[PDB]
Amino acid sequence: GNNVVVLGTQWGDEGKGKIVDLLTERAKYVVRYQGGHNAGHTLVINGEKTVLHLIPSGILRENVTSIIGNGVVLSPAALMKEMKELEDRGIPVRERLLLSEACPLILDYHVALDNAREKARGAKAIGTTGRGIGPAYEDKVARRGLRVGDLFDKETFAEKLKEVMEYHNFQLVNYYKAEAVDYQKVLDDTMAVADILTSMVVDVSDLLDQARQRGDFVMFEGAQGTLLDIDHGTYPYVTSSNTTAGGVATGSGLGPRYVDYVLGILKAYSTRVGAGPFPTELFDETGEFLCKQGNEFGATTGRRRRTGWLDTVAVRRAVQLNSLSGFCLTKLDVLDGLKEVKLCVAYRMPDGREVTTTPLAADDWKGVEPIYETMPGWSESTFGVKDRSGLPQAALNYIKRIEELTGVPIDIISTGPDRTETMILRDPFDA
Amino acid sequence: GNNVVVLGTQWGDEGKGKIVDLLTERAKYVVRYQGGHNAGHTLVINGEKTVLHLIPSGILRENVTSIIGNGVVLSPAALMKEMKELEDRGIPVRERLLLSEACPLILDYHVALDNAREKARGAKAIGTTGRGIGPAYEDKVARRGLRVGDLFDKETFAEKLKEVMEYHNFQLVNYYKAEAVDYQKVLDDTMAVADILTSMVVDVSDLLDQARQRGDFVMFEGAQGTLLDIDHGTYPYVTSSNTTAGGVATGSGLGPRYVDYVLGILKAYSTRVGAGPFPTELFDETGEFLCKQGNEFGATTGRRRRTGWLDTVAVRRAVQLNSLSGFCLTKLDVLDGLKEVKLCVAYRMPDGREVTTTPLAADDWKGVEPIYETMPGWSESTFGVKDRSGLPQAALNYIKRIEELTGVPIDIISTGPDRTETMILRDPFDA
Ligand SMILES: O=c1[nH]cnc2c1ncn2[C@@H]1O[C@H](COP(=O)(O)O)[C@@H](O)[C@H]1O
Ligand SMILES: O=c1[nH]cnc2c1ncn2[C@@H]1O[C@H](COP(=O)(O)O)[C@@H](O)[C@H]1O
Ligand SMILES: O=CN(O)CC(=O)O
Ligand SMILES: O=CN(O)CC(=O)O
Ligand SMILES: [Mg+2]
Ligand SMILES: [Mg+2]
Repeated sequence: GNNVVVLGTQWGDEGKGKIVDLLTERAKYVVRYQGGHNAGHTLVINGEKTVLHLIPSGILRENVTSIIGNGVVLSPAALMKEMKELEDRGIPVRERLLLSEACPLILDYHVALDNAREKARGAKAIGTTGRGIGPAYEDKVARRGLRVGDLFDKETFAEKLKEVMEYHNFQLVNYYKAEAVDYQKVLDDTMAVADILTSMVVDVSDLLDQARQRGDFVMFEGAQGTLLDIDHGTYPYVTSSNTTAGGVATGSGLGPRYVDYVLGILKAYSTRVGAGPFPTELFDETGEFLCKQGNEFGATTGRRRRTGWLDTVAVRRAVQLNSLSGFCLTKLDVLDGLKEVKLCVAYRMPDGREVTTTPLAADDWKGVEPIYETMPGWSESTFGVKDRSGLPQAALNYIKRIEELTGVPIDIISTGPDRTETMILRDPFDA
Repeated sequence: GNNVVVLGTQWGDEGKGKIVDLLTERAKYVVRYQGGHNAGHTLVINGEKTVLHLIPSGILRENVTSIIGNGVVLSPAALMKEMKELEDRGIPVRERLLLSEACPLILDYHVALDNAREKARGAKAIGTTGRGIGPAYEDKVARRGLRVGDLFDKETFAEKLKEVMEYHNFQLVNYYKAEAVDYQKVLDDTMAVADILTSMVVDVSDLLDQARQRGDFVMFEGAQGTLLDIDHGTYPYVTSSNTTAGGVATGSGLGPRYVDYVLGILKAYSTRVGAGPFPTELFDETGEFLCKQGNEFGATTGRRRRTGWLDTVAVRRAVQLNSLSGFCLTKLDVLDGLKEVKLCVAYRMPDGREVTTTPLAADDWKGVEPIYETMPGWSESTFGVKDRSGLPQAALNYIKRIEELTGVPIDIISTGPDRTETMILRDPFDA
């Protein structure tokens, strides 16, 4: 279909960036609809690596107009930093990136608050990325936060900013007993980038409606993953935005009925960065192996990511919440050389019940235990394989089992970081 | 189609309650996906009036299971108050209402904060309903708010509540210099209703997935309206939730690809309660006439609603954002006896440009002027008319013009408050 959504079926870090970059070859637009610079998408072409955070993953393509939709919490500093870096590498960001005037703005005080709140939670800290995502959304929802459209009147913006920072500073100093963020510095740093940022502003929803009517191929790029959803995730150990497919329409302005295909990116095993329930977590040599082999460190914080087995119970919630059309299996090659491989097929509740559904809030995951189906591993190297026939039968089996367990076809398989180490069984734009 | 969404194409108060109640005759479920008790839906059967706020509008039907989805901010007090009232009138709420454990909880401190913030904004006050909606969402998004699922452990809930109220109380007393809300009272009032409330809890997304697979008729009932959207509305003069169709999936957990029909409720003229831009606002005798004839006072606050002409520019944004399938024209009879009737067809921007698109944030609506198309009125009474032929040609024309201007068919026309004073040209469940 024309409008293809690419999102994380687990807890983020499933490999969305690589897949957006890969599939945008025929796209006219790529849209970010939620999150901020907490995301960290890694693209690799001919061995050249690009790590994006706030900038959409279709930026390496001349033919694609990259869009940062209204759902996105925008940090002017993060933007300017990424733009320069990309520009210095020959990518003309200004020329191919558009942005929504509806996007809430992430300023330094948001990082202060984010830092204060995590400190205040002590050992019950969420393990957020320390980018001010949470506080930006709070301000958005309270209806006091600053948006891109406010920068269009530098005079009133200054006034509005003084008010908000006056607000937050009282709390930072008097309640949290932390350093106050200086108004002037924020005003100075922000006014130094306003013209560039305001030049990329576009009416994204109106633009998307027109593209829909023309039949342009559009790609919506998700940040984070399903179980980190603000509503449906393992609350409060979640991100502040709806990472699920409903955030596409709320975060871009495209009508919900215009989603033609939702591709769920599914990593061959599971990972989590930050605190939160995680049934299939592995603390043994296998967990270590998965981390080392999959180079599991957050592209944004460098934090070591918790590893474990693929969880079909959790993934089934993802199928459900997102109305998945197909999956893209990623990092399968990381499983090379394992004697056996395990898929969680059900949960053993603390009361003794065996369930195939997931708890909602973090608390309700307390003593939940994973029930597995152990399958044979494979010694053959799957790395960079571009065709199924190059996959060993054990590997093909693992694939089929995941499909059976979920009822959703694995349409694409990624065998390495590079754009080409991939096999597309079915193209979402053709489906 | 099986899953029909009913929402407000304007600024809320378009007549959604009556339409949900009307169309649920064949429905298995009715779901609220956003808002709280700020909404005020009025049902009228055989002259008997029911005003709902938090309870879904399919509650007068034995065959329909009413659902309050996760997107909804839930006030235990509001619930218990409505339940009793309905129960006393022979409607067994407990038996036909289910609710999400994901729903954030609205407690007294949220109303305190809501009151404090509006006072603090002085004359720039949003004109919120004073129900704590905003603060509940802030807490949700910050990841510190209490949800229905927390009530499942009365011990830890008490602890969690002490923390949050400790948090908010510091600000209420030290920053706002307002009365502190007592922890014990909140704990007492909440613990007095926990068993009833926890008894209605269900896994709504899992339930909705199963209904989808069976082919059950589902109705999603929207609160507020499009231009009050937290993202796309006339920010900051908006409500804190996405009132647009994308909130259906985020607020219920149903996959976005499962919306089969979106019915936009469109009132024959416009109204707004609370502050905010409003191009076609009428401050003349005609505005008065519209208020009196349409009994325009908020079903929740009793506040007089600002009136004006139907705005096709604004309504076109609604079409776009929600992927409208058809409209339901409401209160047409309120226009009876007008010499002439006006439809805004474009905007005259402050710089001189004539535009057919709407500004985003409130500020950008500053000196925008409405450009009209004046059509003949009608002296004939349209009240209670159940068939087109009973409509005068002028009235039929007004209808057709709205369709031409928007490109969306008016599938249902309401001619009075009663469930029957309606003509269904096309049924969303059949479409
Ligand atoms: O893009 C990401 N990938 C994976 N986990 C993430 C990502 N962004 C945030 N998280 C996790 O989401 C939670 C909240 O972080 P926040 O998004 O900084 O507020 C923490 O568990 C983070 O580690
Ligand atoms: O259900 C409603 N109908 C119409 N306007 C509403 C409704 N709920 C809230 N508003 C308006 O939305 C804005 C914010 O109010 P809040 O929803 O109390 O936070 C104010 O303009 C309210 O008057
Ligand atoms: O790619 C994003 N990361 O995994 C988030 C982090 O580093 O915390
Ligand atoms: O039906 C809801 N109202 O119009 C809101 C209010 O009374 O303010
Ligand atoms: Mg990442
Ligand atoms: Mg109402």
